[PDB]
Parts: sequence; structure tokens; C-alpha cells
Amino acid sequence: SSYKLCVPAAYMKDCEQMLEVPTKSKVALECVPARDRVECLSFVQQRQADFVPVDPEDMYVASKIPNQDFVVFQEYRTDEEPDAPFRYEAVIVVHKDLPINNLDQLKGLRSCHTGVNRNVGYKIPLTMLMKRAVFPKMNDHSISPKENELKALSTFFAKSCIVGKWSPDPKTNSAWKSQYSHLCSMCEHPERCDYPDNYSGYEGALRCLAHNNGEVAFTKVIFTRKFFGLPVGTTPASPSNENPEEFRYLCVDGSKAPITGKACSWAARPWQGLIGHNDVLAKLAPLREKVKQLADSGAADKPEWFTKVLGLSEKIHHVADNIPIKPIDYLNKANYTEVIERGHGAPELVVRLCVTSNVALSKCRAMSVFAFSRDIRPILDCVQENSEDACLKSVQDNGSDLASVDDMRVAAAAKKYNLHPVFHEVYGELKTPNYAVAVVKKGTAYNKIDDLRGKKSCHSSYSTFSGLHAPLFYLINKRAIQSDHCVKNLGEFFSGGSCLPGVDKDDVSKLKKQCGSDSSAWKCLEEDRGDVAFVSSADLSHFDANQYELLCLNRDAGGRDVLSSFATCNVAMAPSRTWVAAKDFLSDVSIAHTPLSLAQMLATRPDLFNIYGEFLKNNNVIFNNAAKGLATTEKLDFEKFKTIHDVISSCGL
Ligand SMILES: *[C@@H]1O[C@H](CO)[C@@H](O[C@@H]2O[C@H](CO)[C@@H](O)[C@H](O)[C@H]2NC(C)=O)[C@H](O)[C@H]1NC(C)=O
Ligand SMILES: [Fe+3]
Repeated sequence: SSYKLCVPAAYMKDCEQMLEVPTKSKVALECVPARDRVECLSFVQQRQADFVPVDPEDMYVASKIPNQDFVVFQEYRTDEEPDAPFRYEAVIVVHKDLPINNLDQLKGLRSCHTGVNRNVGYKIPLTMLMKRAVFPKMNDHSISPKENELKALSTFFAKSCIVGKWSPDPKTNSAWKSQYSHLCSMCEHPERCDYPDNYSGYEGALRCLAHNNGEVAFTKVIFTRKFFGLPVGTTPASPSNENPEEFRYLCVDGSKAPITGKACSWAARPWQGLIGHNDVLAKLAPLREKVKQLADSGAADKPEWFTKVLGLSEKIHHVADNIPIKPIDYLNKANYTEVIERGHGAPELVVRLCVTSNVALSKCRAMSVFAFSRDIRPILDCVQENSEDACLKSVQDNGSDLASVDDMRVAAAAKKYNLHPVFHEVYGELKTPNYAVAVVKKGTAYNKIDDLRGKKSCHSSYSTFSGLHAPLFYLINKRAIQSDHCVKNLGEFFSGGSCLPGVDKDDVSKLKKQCGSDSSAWKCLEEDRGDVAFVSSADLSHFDANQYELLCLNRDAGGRDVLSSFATCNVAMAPSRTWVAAKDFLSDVSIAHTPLSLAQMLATRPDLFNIYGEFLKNNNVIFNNAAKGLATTEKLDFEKFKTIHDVISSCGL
């Protein structure tokens, strides 16, 4: 008989400290952990929890749960605008003398935007304008949905300022900034088209309009009012050099309205707040008093539970009780469901990820609904086969658009299904694939590969890339050993003997000769049973940084570098879990976009959706828990992986 608050598992301890905050309300709250907020909504519907903080995007996810009976019973507002129904209203701001009497006439104007993927300055304008025949269509399927929007904007407006990361892929973003440079010509620094830019953001858009001869600005009321020194909410009038009489809101009417009056606004971003199941009603006043009290006492400096558990913020923690409202009706009255459901015209593009298990299917579906609610496009669809090979076949057949493959199966999958890598996992704090490296003791006499001829080697297991593939390819490639009888010949290069676990299962007896009492590469190196250890960079924790170095077999100069420099002192880059796609359908940009937008949106917000976390007590579902990001696969890395595999297929290994 408590009010159960769902909380991302990572923040359970913070919710517990919160439960110790003294308050006048004696309401008992309990912390219910979930995998993330998306799961929390399921637990709320299922009554394992009673409420959870939500952004409007989360309410939308919540409104789609089959048979849902959610209720938004609490709004988080600002102290500046405690009585405003919406977080912020989107407005169109023009010079008073702009000849215009219809929103069709926004065409050809120089436009001032807050920045890409933002609400009043981008998503809302796109949502509303696209309803207008004069606005370019966005269903050209030779390119991605994101490119369709940018093409549409750069074709409708004469010039714009739309800064920021248009693509999560750096090279795609740069290429797009070149091809649609008109979208950056109104900015303070057009070549860069990124933050900081004095002509971007809520205020910079009005400066773009007032000071850089822009002709329309998409922004929000509060920055429009303050730009002109006008009062807003609790904020009083301010001295301003800008004169509001020279400017006007442009209304959907096509009419103009004074800035000094109530703004005409085509949509608003709704406030965040709390969502709960319908049985929270009736039991509703005591909870609201409890949350209000926690909000007003965490205001002072702001413990973790303030933001991570209650979903408040420094700027947004005025708890306002509303007339309880269903989530979609909450979103509707802001015109914000339209924005959340924005598309690009039929057929809406879909990227179909192939998964190999029921749990992965369910993770892909929860990820899809989240991505969609968060304005990431293409829509993610989920397709299930019963193996990796069947997912790969399906990508070939165009039953799917992408599928993952691990370790050294990427080159095989390309030979066999004519697929190619699109993006791969990166790891560590440096967000980097693993590398196969060559570990040596400090001060030993090896600086290049021929110096190790006749010597002894330690390896990771024969079944590993770094242990077997990379040293075998590295030697064969430099012709230090013939490519007939490769494993034997490897043994003949390290003629002093080697430990390559599992080489047993031609005459390969030399390659287990040094395994001694303990075949681990770090014990084998430590005990001078080998003079170099071919291991993965992922295993370098087993080597004392003060005693061991990397042999930079990759560098022209050879030599040595520290354990942490593996990314440039190595044998080969290691294939990480990789998603592959066919040749004749979605572009690599269209395929990479949604997963890399997820990875980058969720890198700091695993509480919203735990993309790399445990999923129903299963690890490494879709992504490995160790993944720290996603990057597009360079063609040259692809091509190198194919050559390595070709050498290994030659050896019959
Ligand atoms: C949501 O969108 C509708 C359609 O643009 C807006 O409807 C207008 O509402 C005004 C009141 O400001 C009415 O007087 C007009 O008749 C409506 N105009 C049109 C063109 O339909 C409404 O303003 C929007 N609501 C929000 C909160 O953004
Ligand atoms: Fe915004």
C-alpha cells in the first residue's frame, strides 16, 4: 500500500536516499527498479509501479501500450512560468514590413533557426510546413529521411542558419554541410555551422533576423519577449535596444500579431511531468503533496535523485497539479503529437534490423518505439531469424536491411552473401575498436618483425583474431613466411617455440611447445617462455604498464609505444561486432543513421533506454554490454578485413 515510483536500476540507491528526505507528507513511497524509463512505463501499466517521470516523448511511448490507462497527473514547470500550460510555445517572427499574408509565402525567405533537431526551430516548422503543397516533398528514397529534410529546407528557403550535428556520422555531416551549405549561410560562421554561433539558438535566431538580414525566425516566445526587454512570467521588463514594434509574430492565419500581445503559436513543447496508471487517481492529492515537497527541498543544490529519480531539473522544478489528462490528449493540446509522429510522406522509410532471438526481438521492438518517439528516422523494424547465418541470408534476400556478425565472420559474410559492413561497435573510454597488439617486455631487443625471427611467441587462443589471424596475416603479408602450411610456417618463424592454445584440436607441435604450466599469454610472457605476446588490446590489464610495452608492428618505423597507445601501436585492428547490409537497397547513410543516432542520444541517457545494458537478465543482446558507441566502418578497414580472411581461407583456417 505505497506509491511505487519506478526508477532506472542504475539510480536505485539515489531513490533510497530520496526516501530518507524528511517531508511533511507521510506518504510512503517505494522504489521499483526498472531497466530504464521505457520499461518503467510497462511496469506502471502492469501496476508493479504506480508512477514515473516522463518527457512528452515518453508519454507518447506510454500512450501506445496496448490497453494503456495512463494518466498524466503532474506537470513540471518553471518558477519563471509556473502558470504557463506548456514548456514553450513555438513562434514565427518576421519584420513588420515583410510582405506576407500566408505561410506559403515563407518560401524563398532567408530563415533563422535555433538549430538542427530542435523543437521550435526545426521539428515544429518541418511538421507544419510539410502540410503545405508549396513545401518540397521528402520521400525521395535515393537518400535518407534526414537528407530529405535538409534538401527540403535548402530548396524552400533561400538561405538559412541551421547549425549542429545533422548526422551522427562525422563524415556524413561534413559532406552534407557542403552539399546544402545554403542552410548555414545565415550563420555567424557558415563554414562551421555548429554551436557556438551567435546566430543560432533561441536568441541567435532573433539576432539572425534583426542583425543579419534574415527574413523569418523560428524560435519561442520567452526568448522573443526578452529580446525586446518585455516581461514574461515572473520576469519583469528589461532594458532592450531592440524595438518590438519593428517585428511581428506570423500566425498560421497568415496574419501578423504584435510581439507585445499574446503570441500566435502553431505548436508548443509540453512540460515534462509524472505519469501513472489510472488507479492513482482518487489516491492523487497525497502523492502530489509529497512530490511537491521533495521538489521544494531538493531545490537547494540538487541531489542526484532530484534529476535522476524525480525527473526534475535546476531550471524546471515547479510542480503544478493539472486536471489529470490522458497522455495523448496532453500531447494533442500542444499540437505535439503531430511533431512526435512527423514523417516524410508515404512510404515512410523503414530500416529492418535482423535479430536472432525472442529476447533480441523484444529489445529491438522496445528500442524501435523509443527511437520513433525521439524523432529518429528511419523507423526501426525488427525481423527475427533463428541464426546469424539466417539473418545474413535475409539481408541478402532483402528480408532485412542489416544484421550483425562478430569477430572474423564479417569477411566470410561478405564473400558468402555479398554484404558489406556499415557500422561497428567501439569500446573503452577512447571509443575505439579492439586492436590485436604485440606485447613485449620493456627494454628487450625487438623493434620490428624480423628481429623476432628464431625467437618464441605467446598467443591468445588459436580461436582468436589477435592470437592467430593477426600475427599469421602480418607475417604472411610481409612475406616473412610462405602462405603454404601457414600454421607450421608460423612455428618455423618462432622456431624457439610458441604457446598458441588450441592449435592442436600439419606439423604444428612447435606452436604449443611453450605453453608450459600455464598457457596464458601474460604468464607466458612474464616467464620468458615467449619474447612477444600476441593478445587483444582488451586483455592488456593482465600486463603491468611499468614493465611491458607494445611493439608497433604497424608503424613504418617499428619500435615501441606504451600499453595505452594500442590504437596506433599494434598488429591489426580487430573486427568488433559489425552490422552488415546488402548492396542494392538502403544507402549506408540510411542504414547507419538510426542506430548511430540512438547510440549518441543514449550515451549519456542510459536511464531512458539502456541500449547497452542487461535485458531481462540477458547480456549482449543486439549490442555487447561493453559497447561504448557505434561508428561507421571505413571501407579500407573492411577491405583489410577481407584480405586477412582471404589469407586465412588460403591457409584453410
Ligand atoms: C494547434 O494548431 C491549430 C491549427 O493550427 C491552431 O488552431 C488555431 O487556434 C486559434 C487560436 O489561437 C484559432 O482562433 C484558429 O481558428 C486556429 N487556426 C487554424 C488555422 O486552424 C492552434 O493555435 C494550435 N494550438 C497550439 C496550442 O499550438
Ligand atoms: Fe528547444
